[PDB]
Formats: sequence, structure tokens, C-alpha cells
Amino acid sequence: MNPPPPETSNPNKPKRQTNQLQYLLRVVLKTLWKHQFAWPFQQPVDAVKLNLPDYYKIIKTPMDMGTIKKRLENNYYWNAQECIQDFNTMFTNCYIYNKPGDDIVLMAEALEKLFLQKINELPT
Ligand SMILES: Cc1ccc(S(=O)(=O)Nc2ccc3c(c2)N(C2CC2)C(C)(C)C(=O)N3C)cc1
Repeated sequence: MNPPPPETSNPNKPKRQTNQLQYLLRVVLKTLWKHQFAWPFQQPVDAVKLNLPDYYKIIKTPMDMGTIKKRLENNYYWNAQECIQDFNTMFTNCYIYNKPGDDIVLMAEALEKLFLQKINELPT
């Protein structure tokens, strides 16, 4: 009941190594990675392990920091806005499937605020 995770490599996609993309890996992702609340987001949702077979009935564009990290390490992105957009998908997924109040949402909201704070200023 687990779909194939998002791709982390795609030879036919044009890639760039921009300064902002390096920053997103170095500074932004690797900071969020170490947060107390990062652990549920460090790998795809395992609907089987969690016995939540309804998760992928609801969430149709899955994303996680582990996938984003692998995309960054593999230079998958063209620009930073593309990466940021995957971050936003991850957070939105969590808010979609869960409800205000839920502990997983407090974690997501907390990570998000750190995330927004970190990307408020990107390198030139
Ligand atoms: C506070 C907390 C409670 C349970 C767990 S977990 O061990 O079960 N592992 C786990 C990892 C990621 C998620 C979830 C569980 N849930 C929430 C129902 C929990 C869903 C599927 C919705 C989610 O969107 N994400 C992002 C971790 C933290």
C-alpha cells in the first residue's frame, strides 16, 4: 500500500548548481534536519508501517525532507524556488491530512517557521 516514492534522479531534467541551491542544502535543509521535530519528515510516509492505508488515498503528491535532501545532494533542481516548492508540498501535505492541534502538525508548523526564517534571506 506504499506507492513508489518521488524520484531523486532524472537524467533528462536540466540541472543547475546555483548558490541558493547550495545554501538550501548546506544551511537550510541541514539545519531543519537536526531539529527535535524533524524525524517524522526525514523519509517518505510509510503508510504500511504506520497502518494508515488512507494516507495515500488522500495525499497524491507526496514529499519529504529525505527526498528533498537526496534531490539536493544529486543536483536535481534547476533553481531554488523549485526546491522551496517541494518543501511547501511537504508542509501542505501534513496540514491537508491532519488537523489543527495534532502533534504532527505542531511539529510541521514549527519546522515551517524555522524554514521560512531561514529562507527569508538567500545568497545573491
Ligand atoms: C506527533 C507524532 C505522532 C506519530 C508519529 S509516527 O511515528 O507514527 N511516524 C509518522 C511520520 C510522519 C507522519 C505521520 C507519522 N502522520 C501523523 C499521524 C501521525 C502522518 C501520516 C499524518 C503525517 O502526515 N506525517 C508527516 C510521529 C510524530
